[PDB]
Amino acid sequence: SNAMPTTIEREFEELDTQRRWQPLYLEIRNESHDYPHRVAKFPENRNRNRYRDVSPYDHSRVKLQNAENDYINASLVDIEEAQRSYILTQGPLPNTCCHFWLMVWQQKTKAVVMLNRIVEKESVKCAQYWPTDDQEMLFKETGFSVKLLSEDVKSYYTVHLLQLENINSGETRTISHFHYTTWPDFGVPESPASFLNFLFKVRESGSLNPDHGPAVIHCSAGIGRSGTFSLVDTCLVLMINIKQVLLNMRKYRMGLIQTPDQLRFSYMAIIEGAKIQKRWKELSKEDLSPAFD
Repeated sequence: SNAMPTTIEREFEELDTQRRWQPLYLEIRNESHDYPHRVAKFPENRNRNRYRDVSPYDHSRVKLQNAENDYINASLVDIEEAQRSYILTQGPLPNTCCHFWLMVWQQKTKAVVMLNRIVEKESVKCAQYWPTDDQEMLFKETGFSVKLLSEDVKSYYTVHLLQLENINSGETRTISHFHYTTWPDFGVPESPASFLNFLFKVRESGSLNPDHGPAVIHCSAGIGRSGTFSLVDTCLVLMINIKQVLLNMRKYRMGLIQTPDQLRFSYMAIIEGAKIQKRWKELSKEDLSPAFD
């Protein structure tokens, strides 16, 4: 243990007392690398993109193997230095839920992390791409079905245990679907504890470990909340220059972290995380029935 505050804690104190979060965010925007995204912008892919100005780079886009059109709005975010990769994607469209599950199958993904609500400020942000009851959800276009096996309902998140079936091979895989239900669009989690309680629930499943394909992280556009989650997880693993880590992650997917408050939150979560999981759990008020047996 060091008495000297970390480079990160030093930065946080300056930025807070000098009120420089908006200017730092501006620097990150202007210093962000630009790469081609021609495939995203082929006319035949228009109905595969939720938003006109969030596209994957050609160099890091996830390809749908063996399909007439291999395009999905999804990016492989690779941080070798941390032995972490993630796929960050948009909320699937009604027409791209089939592509989403084909991607999950092909990439050997074990966890989906969903950070958005289906409807936010009266706008549909995501299709209902997993079941809400005991009914089998069929994706005929790609030959997958999804069953809800069980769910763990907490006060601000739900863990859905899903069975994904490749209906052609008959093979199945159980997928952990971690749904954060109280993280507002263009907003931040209620507290560092609430976010860290969630991230460590994901970690404690094994789904982020290298024996599995990359976890699929999404929100609405797959950059704001998804970028916050990935930035915090990547920095905790590396524990560092957070500004440089974010600019490197942005080389793989445009626009990660969408607000100055998301950047400040990322700092606070990393400083809380870098240190207790029982304190996070109680402070998160995750339990709907906290009564002792």
